[PDB]
Amino acid sequence: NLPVEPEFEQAYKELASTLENSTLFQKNPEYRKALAVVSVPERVIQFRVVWENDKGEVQVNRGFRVQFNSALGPYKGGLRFHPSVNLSILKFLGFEQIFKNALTGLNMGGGKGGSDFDPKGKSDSEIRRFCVAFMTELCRHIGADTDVPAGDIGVTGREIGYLFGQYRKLRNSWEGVLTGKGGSWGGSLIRPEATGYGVVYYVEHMIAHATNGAESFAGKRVAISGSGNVAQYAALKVIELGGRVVSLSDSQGSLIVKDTAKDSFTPAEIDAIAALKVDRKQIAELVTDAAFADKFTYLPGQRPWVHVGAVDVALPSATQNEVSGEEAQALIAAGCKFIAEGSNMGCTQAAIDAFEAHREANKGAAAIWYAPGKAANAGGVAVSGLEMAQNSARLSWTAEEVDARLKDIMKSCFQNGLDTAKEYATPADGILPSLVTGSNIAGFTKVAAAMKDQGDWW
Amino acid sequence: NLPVEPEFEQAYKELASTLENSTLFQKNPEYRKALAVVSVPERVIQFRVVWENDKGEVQVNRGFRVQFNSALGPYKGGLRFHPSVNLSILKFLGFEQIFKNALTGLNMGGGKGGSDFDPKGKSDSEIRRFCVAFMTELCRHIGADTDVPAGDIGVTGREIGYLFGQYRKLRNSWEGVLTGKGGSWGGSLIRPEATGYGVVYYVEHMIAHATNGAESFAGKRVAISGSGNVAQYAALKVIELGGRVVSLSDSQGSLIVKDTAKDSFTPAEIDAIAALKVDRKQIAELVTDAAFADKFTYLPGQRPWVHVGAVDVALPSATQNEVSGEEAQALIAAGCKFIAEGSNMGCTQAAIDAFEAHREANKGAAAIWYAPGKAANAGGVAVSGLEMAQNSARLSWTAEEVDARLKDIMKSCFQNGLDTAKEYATPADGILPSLVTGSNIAGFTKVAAAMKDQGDWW
Amino acid sequence: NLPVEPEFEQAYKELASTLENSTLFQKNPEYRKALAVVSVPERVIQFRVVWENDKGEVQVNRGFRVQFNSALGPYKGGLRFHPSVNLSILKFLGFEQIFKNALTGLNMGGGKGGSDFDPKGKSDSEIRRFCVAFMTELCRHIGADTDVPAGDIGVTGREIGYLFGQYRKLRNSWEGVLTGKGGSWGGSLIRPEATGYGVVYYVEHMIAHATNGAESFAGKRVAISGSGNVAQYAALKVIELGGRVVSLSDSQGSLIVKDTAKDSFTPAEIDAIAALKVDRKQIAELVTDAAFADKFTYLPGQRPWVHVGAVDVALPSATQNEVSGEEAQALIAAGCKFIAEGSNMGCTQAAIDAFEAHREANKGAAAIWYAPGKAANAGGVAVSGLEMAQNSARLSWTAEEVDARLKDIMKSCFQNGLDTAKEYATPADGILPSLVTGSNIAGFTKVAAAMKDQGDWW
Amino acid sequence: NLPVEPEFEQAYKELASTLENSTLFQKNPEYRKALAVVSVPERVIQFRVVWENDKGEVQVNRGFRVQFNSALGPYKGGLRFHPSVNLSILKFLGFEQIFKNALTGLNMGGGKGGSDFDPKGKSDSEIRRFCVAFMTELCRHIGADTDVPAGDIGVTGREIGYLFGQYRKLRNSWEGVLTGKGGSWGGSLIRPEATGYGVVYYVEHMIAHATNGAESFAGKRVAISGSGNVAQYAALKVIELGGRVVSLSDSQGSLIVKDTAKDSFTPAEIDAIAALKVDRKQIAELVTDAAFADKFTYLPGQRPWVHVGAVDVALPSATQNEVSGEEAQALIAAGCKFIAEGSNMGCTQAAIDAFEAHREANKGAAAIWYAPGKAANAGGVAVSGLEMAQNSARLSWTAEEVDARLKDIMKSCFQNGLDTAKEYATPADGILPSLVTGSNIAGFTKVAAAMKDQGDWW
Repeated sequence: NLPVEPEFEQAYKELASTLENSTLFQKNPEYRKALAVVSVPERVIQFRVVWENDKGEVQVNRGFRVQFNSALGPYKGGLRFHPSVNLSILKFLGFEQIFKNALTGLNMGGGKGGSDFDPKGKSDSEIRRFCVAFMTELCRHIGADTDVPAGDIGVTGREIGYLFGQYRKLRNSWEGVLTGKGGSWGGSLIRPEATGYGVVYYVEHMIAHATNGAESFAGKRVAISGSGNVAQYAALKVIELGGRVVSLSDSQGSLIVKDTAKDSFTPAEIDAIAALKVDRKQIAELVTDAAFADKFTYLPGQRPWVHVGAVDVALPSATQNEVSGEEAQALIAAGCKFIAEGSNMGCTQAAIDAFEAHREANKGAAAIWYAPGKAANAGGVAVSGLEMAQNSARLSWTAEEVDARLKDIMKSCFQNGLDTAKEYATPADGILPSLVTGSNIAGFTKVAAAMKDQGDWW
Repeated sequence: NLPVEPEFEQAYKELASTLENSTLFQKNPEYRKALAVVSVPERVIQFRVVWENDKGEVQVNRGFRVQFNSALGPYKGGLRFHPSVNLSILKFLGFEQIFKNALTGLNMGGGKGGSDFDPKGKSDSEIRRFCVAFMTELCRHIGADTDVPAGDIGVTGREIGYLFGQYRKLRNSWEGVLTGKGGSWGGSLIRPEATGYGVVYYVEHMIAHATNGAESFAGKRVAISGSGNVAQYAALKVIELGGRVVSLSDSQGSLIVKDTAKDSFTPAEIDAIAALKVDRKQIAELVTDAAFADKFTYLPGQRPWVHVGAVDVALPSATQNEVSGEEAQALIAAGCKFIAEGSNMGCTQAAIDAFEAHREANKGAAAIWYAPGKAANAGGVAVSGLEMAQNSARLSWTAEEVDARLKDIMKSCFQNGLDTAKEYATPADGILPSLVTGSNIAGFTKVAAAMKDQGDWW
Repeated sequence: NLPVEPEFEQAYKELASTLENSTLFQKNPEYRKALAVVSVPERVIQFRVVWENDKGEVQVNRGFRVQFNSALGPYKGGLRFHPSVNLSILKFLGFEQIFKNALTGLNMGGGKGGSDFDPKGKSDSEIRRFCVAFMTELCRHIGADTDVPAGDIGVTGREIGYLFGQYRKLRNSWEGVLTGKGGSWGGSLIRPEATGYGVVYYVEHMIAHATNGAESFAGKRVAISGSGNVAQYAALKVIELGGRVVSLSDSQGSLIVKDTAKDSFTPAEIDAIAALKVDRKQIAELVTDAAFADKFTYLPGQRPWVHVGAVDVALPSATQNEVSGEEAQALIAAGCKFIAEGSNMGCTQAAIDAFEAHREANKGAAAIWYAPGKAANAGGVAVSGLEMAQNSARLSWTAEEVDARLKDIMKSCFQNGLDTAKEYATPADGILPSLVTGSNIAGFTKVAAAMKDQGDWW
Repeated sequence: NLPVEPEFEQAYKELASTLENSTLFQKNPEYRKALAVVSVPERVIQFRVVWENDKGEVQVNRGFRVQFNSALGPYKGGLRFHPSVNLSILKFLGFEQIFKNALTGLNMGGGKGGSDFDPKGKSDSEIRRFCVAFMTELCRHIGADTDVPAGDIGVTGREIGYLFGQYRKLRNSWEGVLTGKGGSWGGSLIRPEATGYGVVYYVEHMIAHATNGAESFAGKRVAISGSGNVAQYAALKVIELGGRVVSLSDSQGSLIVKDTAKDSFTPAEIDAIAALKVDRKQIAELVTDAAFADKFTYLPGQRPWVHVGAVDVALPSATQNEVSGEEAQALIAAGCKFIAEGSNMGCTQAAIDAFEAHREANKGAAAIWYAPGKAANAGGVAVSGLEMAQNSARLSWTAEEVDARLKDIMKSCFQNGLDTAKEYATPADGILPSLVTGSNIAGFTKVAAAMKDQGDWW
């Protein structure tokens, strides 16, 4: 009866294992019934889209719309365009989306939309035909108070614009229904900036909590490892605070300065390598540029983290699991003390669940923060939430206002996760407060609490 | 043939009598017709519930949505769960709610709904069965613009939560219909505080106006008489503004300090005997506590009003006619510079016929300022309106924000009442702005002014 | 704390007394739990009807809308604009609707509404103003599938058309909400007709059921006592089939031919008295007609039933209990064997609560037929249901087709009542299928059966 | 088959000529389709109204809704009352509206509402009988999301309030979206104040940019020439900044102080002249006052800009082309630093064709900076959008907050016009940001940009 959603099976397995591993699930046996209510996504809906390309043909695809958290706000979710989108990855991203989005604190329906409409290799008329034939059928199952598909990495403003164009021309309701609009027609500022800002905000939050505010991006090595947009914003924030960005694991490899503990990357160099990574200008030449070769000893085959040096901040985004069991101890003997993953589940679960033995010996900051990009990435959807408020308030905010909103939101995410892991997950004394168990503790606590209060589970 | 709603018709008689005799009609004749238009509640809805207790039966309770001001706000009706409320107190609370929400100033649709859902002897399953059988017949006649239920004693938490549960599960619209939500599902801060808050501010403002600043709920001896939640909030704001809480009208009686003018009611005992009043933990035990029994001279029969002394603020809380018999001259000689009717329509018109002379014969403070039971802080409905603003904006504010807004509501009530009293009731030179007379004055002035403006009455 | 509704609680007491005493109460153990759901206010819709007359002023007529259940079909509930109608008599109308439509068995149940409007020959512009205001406040709670109101006392075709006009102009929906439409705007061929058709149909059907056909309303005495529209329909069908109309009842006074036993009425006198009854001039001139008064021996105060005569088919339409124990055995000796009423049981309980002396021995043809008004004037709501089918089918039928369907509905209600009476309160080889207990049997049987099948209550 | 739209055809011709004339269309030839998609109004709609005067007879009329901006916000438009309102002037108002409303930046569906409802000779009863038949055919085609009519001159608060009253009584949805509703309920502040304040903001930003911050409304010789509300607001804010208003162009004429070079008008004295203006009492009584006639030599048949002296700022208001053309270069000899067209395209081609070389050749303030009639102020619609935000957020702001948002809106429109002129249009080196061509530049730039982003057409 039950079909196969391999990524969803993996996500559910990890959640259940880390839950029953956590002390909360042991000390609160009633939670053994919460999962059943929350494990099923609240509503996943797809649509048969029949659209003709510019040459003139037929294309019968399926769109995707997911809502996984219904305790906070109307059913939301950012779109993402890739032929790799299907039911499995949809439910996986939702099953982590709930414990990212309830952790966000803001009243936002956890979920994620998307389509297998490829972003490249079709003329803009074909995009318009797809989006029109998509909102021909997506509108009925959405609405500002019911469902508000948003957009993010993979789906640009063009496809979201075409989709809303059909929606507005359809229902005659210029009302916030597609979160992540453009600045002219009711968008938001910091919207692309969300991912880079949020991750570093989470990092500084946990680091400051560890060292009582003494050190937070004050000059430590930041292997941003996200050369593109995510680094373009995160390293901007890092140099605003003062941390010294020191590496990037580009898709070609782990591009690095002369040595991690001896030099640091200029954000201008990060922007240059990112531009050459997206531009047709040779990426290889990019790593061998004058500065990129004399001030920086590019090592696209070895991670800076196994090099140890003095690297602290980590984010294997561009390279999904560049690191592996090769650097088992050297990763943290590097002094990383933290690992997020800019791309969803960037580095595979081996490096996550390892180092649990050393966590007992290490303390707080010393205990690596392999809390995945979940509490960090909230910023993305978080700005989406702010975008919704804009369309609710009918008036665009300012840049500093949205930045303050984001700052408070990451305050909420970090505090909720850490404080829930402190008491519910039995935080390890003389160690970071159950960072890995923090996901399980915070997710189960929020799910059970909002399910009992709202009558979702009883 | 109007069957007469005894509570409602009584409130009518009060309104009409202290109104058409008041000056405003004598000035403006058209006033007369307006009564009829408001006389009919703007909209009252009532629904059955076919639900079962956990054993399994066909229990049939009945819900209520009163709506008695369709000019300022949409239809906001506070619910209240008690087997008592059927139709009489329904329309009565509505006829008070005109002036309550009009004086509020905030765009609040006047009303107060509820049901006779028995709180005691019904647990999780029974609560869910009823409060899911609630929305099956309530959803249609409600929803933001149309109508927005709320919650109070009996409706606290669980019940409104379940109503929201079924509503959102029903129409697929996570919105702000069920006013007074909780934190996780888009609630509000200061919402518990509410009624206890503001009023002190209110009372303060009042005597402030009396004393042109000077005495503004500061130092003066305060017979809060409501040691429970109401004082748990009041007494807080009390000592914040300076007032000396000195007494309590518990179920035990008018429990009091050594002298309701010399000793002060320690807020510690306020909340302790509050815990002993919500629970039936014998009041005597607290009042027989050594430190308590010494500093406080517990005489349930004796009342700060008849105690006179120099107690300089008195409030007869929910205990009906908590004001003493000799109050009229006793509490006046105490010079409280303030009176109220916290117990809705408590002291008889002769007991508050005192200070009618003092308004002019005495002065400012010395003119001991009775605050009409209606002329108070809208803390409950006011914080519900702030919750509405929060839910509509899709972004929760902070505690201080809600508090500042509540202050604004209080100020609106204050100014509306007294300034319109000065306008129409025209308190002669000396006379403080007619308070009961001016309560009625301001109520109906804003009534008619609106109803002619927006075309409710022509 | 139910504010006992005199007419409603009286009728409920009669129905419940006939229910719980019949064997049906024990034949099913769930019966004792159906009443607490059949009659209870699932939807009381209170609002204001503030409007303007010529002498420009606000008339705040209290108009509300009561709904009880929707099991057999939508709330085909006739409005009421009676001069002094209130929630009491309106909920009585609701309850008579549930049992009347339950016996009728097409698409109708318990719904009600209207204001205490005072026709009194108010100017037609006043009619338009009040009707427009009422529909502005009514449209939301009505609709072809939710609620399709009609017009009872205080509403004839003009107010129906005005309410329609405002609805259609309002929601832009030329649907079938306002029943009893006009021929130009989607009326009915048997409108305004039936009522008397249905009564005479019922009577001939019971007589034929008694004497295995044979005597079926052919050459038998008929005291229609309804000369107006009632007998304008009835006596027409009476002379169609073969019965001879004998008597007449008027608000000025009931009338008779030279004697009830001696002669029988002619349709010409019935039509003349009818025309004068509906004309502004009072009926007095028709009864005082020299040719009428002498040959048709006119004795308005003295009721032909008191004279008894030898009539059979009698219907005190206008005489609301103008006869009592005066003629108890005398009518039975005369061979009346049938009593009903054109109105909703205008005859007070007296002879119905009585007759038991005959009941114990009166059997079949000898037995009276106290066909309750519910089982006597189904014709009106049956024609309204045919009007709804007409509006849904978007066409217009013919007189013969609607008449055939009226016959079918009459047969359905008649056979349902007799079959339910025989099934549970089985006639003890005697009185015609428990005619008096037939209403109780049919009501309880239909209510419990449809409630179990529909699962409203379990 | 475009019918006679003389005002609309004139506006479209001028707009197309200024578009194709400038480098906006020359450097970017692919823009030459946006006109085709924007020439047609989005959803111009009208409703047929059938009302009754107090005497009593039918009266047909027509309502009017223009919306010429479907990419920024939901359809909007301020109701205007004039028998001169018809499709022609409607579409002209909108086709000139789009430019200024898109310059506004706010998410507003630019347009215009109105009717030929005569506002002279029809009192309370008649206006109510129109504004309860106003919404009967309008509610369906409006709504917060779809269409949100507003109000302006002719439609004072009375008629718009009655109109609201009707639709709130209609759809059972308060949702205050008549956008101009009274301050008692859902109304804003600075709503009447908006027009003159926006005028002064735009002119102050213009002058400040001209002088690079040196002089801006700091004693400069303004000629507000809007004696009524226009001047009552604008000149007040002018003296708040520092400028001195000198001339009032009443229907009497270009009423003027003794000398436009030294002696100014006082805004309170301007208010007295405005009181004489609204009243049909001839202003000759005012201008003959001892303070008036002596200190202010009044020349109603002489434009003070012709007098030259040292006049700098002016506004030839509703009186079309009150300013002359002979004033020519003597105007710059007066050092005007500014040109106005406060009316609707008042002056002829040459009168504003002057300053064409003063844009570049007269560097700095010496550029007599012309204000396009469209760019003049968004004040009306800007405060309309602020009313939108206030009503959707369910919370009234403060006067200072609304004024700050107004100032920001004027800054946005001013900077949008200047920037689009200096990039798309052909402003020579420092050529007053191509003031005349700036309107065309900005409008078509915004139209094409938001059209490409919104994906309405290819």
